[PDB]
Amino acid sequence: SDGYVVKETIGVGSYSECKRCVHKATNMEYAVKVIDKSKRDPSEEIEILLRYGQHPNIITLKDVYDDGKHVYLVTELMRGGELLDKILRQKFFSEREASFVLHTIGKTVEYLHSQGVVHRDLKPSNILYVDESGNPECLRICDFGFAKQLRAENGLLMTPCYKRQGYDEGCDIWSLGILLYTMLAGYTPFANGPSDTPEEILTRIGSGKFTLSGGNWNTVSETAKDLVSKMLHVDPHQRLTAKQVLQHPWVTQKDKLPQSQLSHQDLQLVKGAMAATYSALNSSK
Amino acid sequence: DGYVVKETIGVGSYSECKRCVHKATNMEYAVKVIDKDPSEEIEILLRYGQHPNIITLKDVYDDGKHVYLVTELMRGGELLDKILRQKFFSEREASFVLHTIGKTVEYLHSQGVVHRDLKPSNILYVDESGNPECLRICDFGFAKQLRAENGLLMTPCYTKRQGYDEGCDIWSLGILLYTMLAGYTPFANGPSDTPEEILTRIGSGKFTLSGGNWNTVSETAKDLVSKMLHVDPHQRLTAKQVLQHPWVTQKDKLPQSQLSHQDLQLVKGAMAATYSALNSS
Ligand SMILES: [Cl-]
Ligand code: NA
Ligand code: NA
Ligand code: NA
Repeated sequence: SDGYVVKETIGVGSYSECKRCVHKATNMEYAVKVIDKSKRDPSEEIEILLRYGQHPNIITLKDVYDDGKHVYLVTELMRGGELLDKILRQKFFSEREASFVLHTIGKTVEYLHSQGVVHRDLKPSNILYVDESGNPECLRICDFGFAKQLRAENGLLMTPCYKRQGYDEGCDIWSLGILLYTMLAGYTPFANGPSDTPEEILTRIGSGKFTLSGGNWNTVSETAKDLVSKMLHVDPHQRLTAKQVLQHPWVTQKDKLPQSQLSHQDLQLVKGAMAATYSALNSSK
Repeated sequence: DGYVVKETIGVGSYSECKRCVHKATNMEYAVKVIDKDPSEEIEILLRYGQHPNIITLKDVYDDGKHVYLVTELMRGGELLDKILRQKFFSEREASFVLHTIGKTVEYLHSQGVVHRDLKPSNILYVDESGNPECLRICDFGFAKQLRAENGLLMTPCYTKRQGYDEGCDIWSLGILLYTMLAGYTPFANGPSDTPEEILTRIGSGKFTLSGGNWNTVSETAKDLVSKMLHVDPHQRLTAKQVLQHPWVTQKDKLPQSQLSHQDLQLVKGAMAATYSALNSS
């Protein structure tokens, strides 16, 4: 407030608005998440970011303010925009580059799960690039407002080390699964565009069925299909763990992966179908 | 100063503990005065200090020269004072002590924390009742949190030095167990034992589990002690395995007769000499 000048708005949720701000002292660009305390308690979000925000692929918390009415999360500015914008447009993209994306993200989720943290909102729009390079190491997971830290009755933090978290972890993997599905197919598994109704989408999701043939799937590697189908398994307690995903041949034997560009559908269609899919899911939640 | 400092309770080669009284609420606390890096100690206490059996951190001050750790006052004094004197004590009560402590260690280990200084004088009672739930683990100045190269906290699960370090925590539990059962320490006879006598005994990996009192101690307790004190550190039990031992899980089968013990000052003296020998090495 006294040390940042607020610029344009980047995005905006029902409890918070993210905007671009500039540090006065050093004149460097950052992002501030402005949260209305009198509507939400970001308490767990702030703790998680302070504790695990040092992980290279988790957005970094750089300053926290609480003038009383609002809470201000200052973080690194994601200049590279969202994942999908990148991989569906500017950037050369084959199974090889996709495996790196999954590996970077899946590795960060595996770390989080091991610490007893579930994200619960791993939609593609929450995965951003810190810069315009499109390099895997530049990926950041960016919105921990639904994230939950596993706790004992008396508040004690706990690790899976020491059925709701197995259900919650499965949700993080399912999200990874549809992102994977999209990167490979160039379309989303349960929606055809932004105008799909919750009815169409939830029926498809409920059936536990999705296409792994036709279109790109006709040239996509058999082991990628194997992996996607185990990440998207209908019974949440039968999906792979993050660890098992990282141990899949599609992730570990990258030199065997095809290196030809992947076909994809219009970017606005794909992001639209993706938003409709998570809107449908929030509905039944 | 929101506290008024009273008498001194104890000392340490890097600290001095005294009883103080909170001014605002007029309640009694304990302050540890440290001569300035309690950094890793403070982090651990803030993070895990909510565990019922870990001392609770209530306030932290740093005027520059000294650091002030305000914690709960341990009115029950040290473990051994209690169980060797002013408390009825059989294998049943011993199993409760191990269970309370071993449970708190198992939690710590799972979080990537090793204590490294689990001597009986670091285990206190919050009050004079001698109840198990009143046990507190109290000094984390050697404790170490498992971390990645980039500072990331890590648990043993995600992730040979920690298996070695955990084995040291279990070994300490083992000699405490040994003492509660035998009424004397396994590697020293009194406060006058030399580091050479003690380390030779420890090094041999041998100790008495027969004759004398041992003839009336339960077989399963002997079995457990011998696996906690195993000479090869990577062959001792994990904390988890200790809590899964029949001596800990089938308490209704334990004997309930008072345990023989030696003079209290002799035992605490031999215990101090034992850890003094170990710090030396
Ligand atoms: Cl694509
Ligand atoms: Na980071
Ligand atoms: Na979809
Ligand atoms: Na506590």
